[PDB]
Amino acid sequence: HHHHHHTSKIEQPRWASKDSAAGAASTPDEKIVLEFMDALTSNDAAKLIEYFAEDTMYQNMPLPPAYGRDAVEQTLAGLFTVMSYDAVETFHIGSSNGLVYTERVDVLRALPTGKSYNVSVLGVFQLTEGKITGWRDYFDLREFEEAVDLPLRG
Amino acid sequence: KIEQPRWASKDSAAGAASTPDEKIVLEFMDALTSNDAAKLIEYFAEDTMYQNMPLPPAYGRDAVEQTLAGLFTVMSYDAVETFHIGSSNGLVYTERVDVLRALPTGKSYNVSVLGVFQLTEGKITGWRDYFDLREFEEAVDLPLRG
Ligand SMILES: [K+]
Ligand SMILES: [K+]
Ligand code: NI
Ligand code: NI
Repeated sequence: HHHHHHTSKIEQPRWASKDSAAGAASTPDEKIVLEFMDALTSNDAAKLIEYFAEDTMYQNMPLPPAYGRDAVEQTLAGLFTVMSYDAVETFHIGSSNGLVYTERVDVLRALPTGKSYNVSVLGVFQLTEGKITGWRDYFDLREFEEAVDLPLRG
Repeated sequence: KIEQPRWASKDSAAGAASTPDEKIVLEFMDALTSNDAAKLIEYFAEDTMYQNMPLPPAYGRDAVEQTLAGLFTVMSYDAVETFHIGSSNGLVYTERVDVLRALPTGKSYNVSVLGVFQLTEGKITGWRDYFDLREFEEAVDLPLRG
């Protein structure tokens, strides 16, 4: 057992829009996506899986994809077994052609080591009838694994 | 050739540029395969930035050009397929696959990338690409982060 290490503060990047509504939901899809982002810090796969359609998918791109609502919940619950969201900060959100995009920072804690890290993420959300039919998050896995001593690949 | 993943939107418009910022970004994408930092830097505003996120950022057009030239000394783009392009509030986003070849080993690899571009008056004031560096390094045997 390891004590909970220091949760680093979420800083506003130089390149982040200063006060514009680049961070605000402009469409109903974007508002859903922003609400999903708020739901992440609950660390509850039950709460999260309700946003998804049956025909959906989910992939953290350095890790294997999950296709289908059933595989998505297995993957979400799986990650919540070793990892926990402490904060999600969304700098830029936008949408075209049925896709939402979020440039954000995820503050994660690795349960087994007690350590914490701020992951720079760009993610894309596919919506249909108000439901998430795809979610892909792009980020560097090695820098996260090494910062919190939690290798996830394989 | 690059195969299209099953998760790609089947909306016929999601790959095409919809606004003029997006057309610029798509043309810049096409220009990446020139592997020419001095040519690529033309799309950038004076007050700009650039960061492949697993690597350090480059602030200012001059750093941006030198960072592109440094990368172009060990790798080259062979192809860039953009699956999705979208835009809001002056930022443009691209879900794409970059086929990158490592010059010291000759091996290539298909990198899954989601990029964001900030554009003012058709000038790139920001470019950030998100992707996993280690699987690329391992595939082509070219370390870039220690
Ligand atoms: K917005
Ligand atoms: K489009
Ligand atoms: Ni131990
Ligand atoms: Ni300890």
